[PDB]
Amino acid sequence: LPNITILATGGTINAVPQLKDIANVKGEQVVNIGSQDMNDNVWLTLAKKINTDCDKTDGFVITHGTDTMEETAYFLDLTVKCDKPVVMVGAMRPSTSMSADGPFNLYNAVVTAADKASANRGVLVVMNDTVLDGRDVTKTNTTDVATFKSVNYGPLGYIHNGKIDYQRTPARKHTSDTPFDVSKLNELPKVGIVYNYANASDLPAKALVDAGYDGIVSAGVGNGNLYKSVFDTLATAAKTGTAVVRSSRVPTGATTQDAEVDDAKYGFVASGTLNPQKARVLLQLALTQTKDPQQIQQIFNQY
Amino acid sequence: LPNITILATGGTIVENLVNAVPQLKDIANVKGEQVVNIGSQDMNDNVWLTLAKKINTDCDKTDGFVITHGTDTMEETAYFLDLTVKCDKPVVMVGAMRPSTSMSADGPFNLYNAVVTAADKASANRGVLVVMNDTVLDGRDVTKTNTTDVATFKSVNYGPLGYIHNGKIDYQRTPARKHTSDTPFDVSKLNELPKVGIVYNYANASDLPAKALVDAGYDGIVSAGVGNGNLYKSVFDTLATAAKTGTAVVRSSRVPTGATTQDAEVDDAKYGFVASGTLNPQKARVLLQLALTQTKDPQQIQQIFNQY
Amino acid sequence: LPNITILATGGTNLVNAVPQLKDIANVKGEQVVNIGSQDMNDNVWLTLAKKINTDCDKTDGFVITHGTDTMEETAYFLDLTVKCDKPVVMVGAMRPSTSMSADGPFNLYNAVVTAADKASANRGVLVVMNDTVLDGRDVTKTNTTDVATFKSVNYGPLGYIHNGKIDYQRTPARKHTSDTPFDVSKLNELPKVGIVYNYANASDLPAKALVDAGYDGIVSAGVGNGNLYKSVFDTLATAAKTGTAVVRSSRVPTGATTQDAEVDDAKYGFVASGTLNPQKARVLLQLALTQTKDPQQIQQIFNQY
Amino acid sequence: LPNITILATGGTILVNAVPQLKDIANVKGEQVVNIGSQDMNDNVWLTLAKKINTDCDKTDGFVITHGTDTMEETAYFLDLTVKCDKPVVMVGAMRPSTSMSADGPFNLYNAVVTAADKASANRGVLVVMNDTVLDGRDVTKTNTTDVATFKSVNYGPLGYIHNGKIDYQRTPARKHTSDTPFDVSKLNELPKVGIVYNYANASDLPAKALVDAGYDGIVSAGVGNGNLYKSVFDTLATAAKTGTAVVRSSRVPTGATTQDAEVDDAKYGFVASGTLNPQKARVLLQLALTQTKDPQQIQQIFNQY
Ligand SMILES: N[C@@H](CCC(=O)O)C(=O)O
Ligand SMILES: N[C@@H](CCC(=O)O)C(=O)O
Ligand SMILES: N[C@@H](CCC(=O)O)C(=O)O
Ligand SMILES: N[C@@H](CCC(=O)O)C(=O)O
Repeated sequence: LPNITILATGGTINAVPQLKDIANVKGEQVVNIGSQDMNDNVWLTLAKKINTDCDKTDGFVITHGTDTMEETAYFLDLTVKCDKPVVMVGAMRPSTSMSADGPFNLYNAVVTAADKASANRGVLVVMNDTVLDGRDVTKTNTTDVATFKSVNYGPLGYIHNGKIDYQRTPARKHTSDTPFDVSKLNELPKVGIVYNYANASDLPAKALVDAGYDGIVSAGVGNGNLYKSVFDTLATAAKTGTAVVRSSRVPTGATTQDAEVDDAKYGFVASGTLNPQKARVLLQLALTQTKDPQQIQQIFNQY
Repeated sequence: LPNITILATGGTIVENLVNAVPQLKDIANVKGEQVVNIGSQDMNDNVWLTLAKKINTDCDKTDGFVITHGTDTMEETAYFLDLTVKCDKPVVMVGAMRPSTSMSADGPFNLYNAVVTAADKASANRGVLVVMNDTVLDGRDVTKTNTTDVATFKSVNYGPLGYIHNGKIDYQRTPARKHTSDTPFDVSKLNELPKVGIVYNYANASDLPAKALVDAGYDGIVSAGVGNGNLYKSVFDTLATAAKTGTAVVRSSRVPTGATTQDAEVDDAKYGFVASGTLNPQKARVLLQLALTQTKDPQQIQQIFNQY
Repeated sequence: LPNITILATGGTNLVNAVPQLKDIANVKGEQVVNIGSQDMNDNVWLTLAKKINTDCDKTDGFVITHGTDTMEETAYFLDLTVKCDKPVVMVGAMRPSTSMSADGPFNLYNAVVTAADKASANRGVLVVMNDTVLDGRDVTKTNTTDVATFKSVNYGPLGYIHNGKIDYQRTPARKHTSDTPFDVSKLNELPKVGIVYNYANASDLPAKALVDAGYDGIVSAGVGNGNLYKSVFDTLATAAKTGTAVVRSSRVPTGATTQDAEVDDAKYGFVASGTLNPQKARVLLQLALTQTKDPQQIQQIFNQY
Repeated sequence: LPNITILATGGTILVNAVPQLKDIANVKGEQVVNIGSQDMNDNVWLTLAKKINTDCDKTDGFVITHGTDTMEETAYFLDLTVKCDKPVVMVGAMRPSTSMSADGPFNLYNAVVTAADKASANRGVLVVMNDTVLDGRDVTKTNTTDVATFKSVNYGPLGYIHNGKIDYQRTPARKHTSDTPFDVSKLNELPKVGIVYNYANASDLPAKALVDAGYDGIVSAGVGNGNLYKSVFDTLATAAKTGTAVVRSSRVPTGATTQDAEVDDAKYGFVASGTLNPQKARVLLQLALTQTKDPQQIQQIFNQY
């Protein structure tokens, strides 16, 4: 039986004795927080722990709150150098509720971490019998157990009776193929997100610029478009060296280059299919390597 | 043939407009007028107030309205009009996802189908509508789901009202939430709306955006929460102060479908917060701005978020 | 607390298994039949409709426990034939009751919540699955294994359930229950209606077999917008002019089979199914054929119910 | 500029109609057949595969124009039988070419973009619709009328087209094209494979008619996870004991028909289709039956292709 390590971070999730049939499980509590309070320190702790302990185990399961699981998963997807299975899991219903989903979710997460075919696919999220890549995976519904979906490119595999039929793998570079190495970092660059909508205030953008943030992600309208006062603030900030990534509040589809915004004129980067919170993760890691907008665009084209 | 007015606001898609789609002559007598000409990314309160007053004043001059609009904020304008318009004739918004000069431009047929919808007497009394990709969507639930797809507009929580086939609608649904002439919102004498901003939640979220809106004395803040309207700790701290110091706080969600419910992780009664239900952040802003024309009381604003 | 009757049919003492039911209703259960829903049949339908119609004034609402494979068919049949306008809610489970994170317990709880809600009345027969209230006409099984499989794929759900409360935002506009003319109170059998599939190189032999057997009706699971393979079109065009009702439906999982597209139904004596998928179109055609054999009247029925 | 061949088969969809084609490729066309895809058939399939295989070295890529109704079937057939590793892209239109906002022109443009992109080579036969690149195996028509109808409903698209560029992020893992054992170079006919539908009260007459005609194979559009109405099960179990190949697929539009569920396939000699829907399972079963009649070897083929 493979050796699988469970790293607990919190969320609503031996209670699952069927685990004994598929792995030798050992658990460590890393932190114990609601994922709404997830932060850079937890990310840095987790990446360092997995990278340090990679040769001690045959794979990892991280138990985590569902609210920001999609952000942690992408961060680990870029910063983990262990190419053994690394699987995130949570639960949409409390462990004491009727038809609690956590027990099966955990079993399936361990199935995935124990499958040697899971290796080399990047950091995964396993939820509702489905194996999802950490890049595209997002919470689509506030309450449904089936909430996690890879909304642009689809899942990697489906789990039936403890087996995975894998039909896909992510093409974008991940894990040991990225340049991001947080082994010596105790902090990450400051990156904030501003929302666009009718009559949008420029005060949020201005507050982040006044505080000297390293980067700002715009949750734009449509294809990453900006309310004019937000555009003005971010254009000024980019000329003073703030990195600016245009993403979109729209829940599927890319924010493209060569659409309505002249990104080369303003020094802006287009996020592609990365939603605002995922775009933040990649921007904060890009800013550990470069402040140059063309190099940041290349990073957003490859990772 | 019904009289249909086109009110143009901007976006990809009025004798220029009418003449591009001569088939409109088969289904309506079309007239209309350019109200403003802006990209919808720059849509604002002044345009909303102009449009609502124009529709309400002109209601008896026509049998129905089509508003041509940019797609990026169509869903916001639609909900504003759905709450403020007192004309119960068909009011239909329409845009285009591809430029009118592009191969397989969607504008022409979208406009045709919008006039079909505005010309159908069965469209009356269903609130303000969005007609896109052969589908009739209610102004409350309709949202842009995809950055580029022609099929982007969906009613992601409760579904469409009707589908259009060969110029006919089969209506199977109508919105239960009160709209148009059944709301108390009356903007006929307003030149400005209450100031409502939106803040995003994510890992390590800054409190600076929320603090900036409190410092400026905003009437309201809508939170684009994580999951079921949950707040990053530092944003919670700021919004807790806001709600006790004269700024209404609505918890919505960045998550694209499903309700932000009462009786979940946040004790809204203790903080003086309101839960948005299925209204996404930008839609929640629309109703909060209109609620604040009537009341500053959080229990009354919650009642408004449970009825409209 | 409302009185709720659970009518068991099969699929995957319930106050003991789900003790929380005691907090929301007074439940009594009766076993009507015990079958896998892959074996659902006209006789079970007729028994259920008569039982609900007879028992309507003895309870405040019904939950029917049912296999998920044909729940969408039974639900529509009941939606057309039940004359009780008290809540009638069907429920199943996609995971075995002994499996990890079994869905049946909470599904049944939510079904009783829905049947106990006065707001559920007058909405027709419902399906409650995965925290969602779905109308019996549009509701369909979209996925072979997912707990979230049941969706109203054309017009969407009526309401969502959170903490035992429903926020209803929609009701079906099509006539149902006490607003239909269908009355099965005296019937022990239904008109014979079969389904044939269309695909590249499709055999005409299935269609021919049902005509040779004297079926009252045939539903076509057409390609695209209810289109028919040439040899199937030949068989059904003859059948429609020689005493067999023919409904064009679609194997395509969403959208209508429309009037006024490629197939001129008026001229062939065919009926277009609209959004009804083949198995749902069969339900309405069997019930239409209890009233009329006229293609124009059957089309009107497919336009109203 | 690449040389691209358009092979026309019929459906709603010339460098004259879409002059922007001249910017991206040197296009030449040939009419192979001119039929509505509802009438698609084995003879057209054999003609197309042998034409692409014969003509592979004369061009840099192929676009096949086809009706939308059975495009998903032709695409998978070609995906299994084409040995040309150059781009092979199928395309259609959901609106007539003379209608307002006709989608054919841009669809054709994007199909040629895809066929011209060297990164399209080695992905198997593709469908390009609504600015999306779809693999031939998973692609299906999900809506009767929507221009956005074509989706890869289980595993998602391979890439998206923006301003004439493709961002490819996925590729099919199942073996296709020059990696399959199927070779139709010398066939003038395909094994006879029919499809029967399951529903409540299903007739066994369709299944019996196909067995009486000596069909090589029968695909079942099962309920739920490939389940069978009792009388259909009985007919197909009898047929499989006399050598008829039997594939269990599902009428349910997404998800696998799995091994190890309610049906003991090994005991009956049945094959589970996995994610292949009934019409797709027919394609693979017809081609499997050119190699083997053995149920275990047919199952292995359904596990690999
Ligand atoms: N807000 C909680 C929700 C419960 C959970 O998903 O575990 C969290 O994300 O931690
Ligand atoms: N940003 C533009 C896009 C073009 C359009 O949708 O009309 C707008 O929303 O106006
Ligand atoms: N074939 C079974 C599946 C199990 C169940 O859903 O109860 C049925 O539909 O009855
Ligand atoms: N029945 C026609 C529909 C029109 C089209 O898709 O071209 C066909 O599939 O050929």
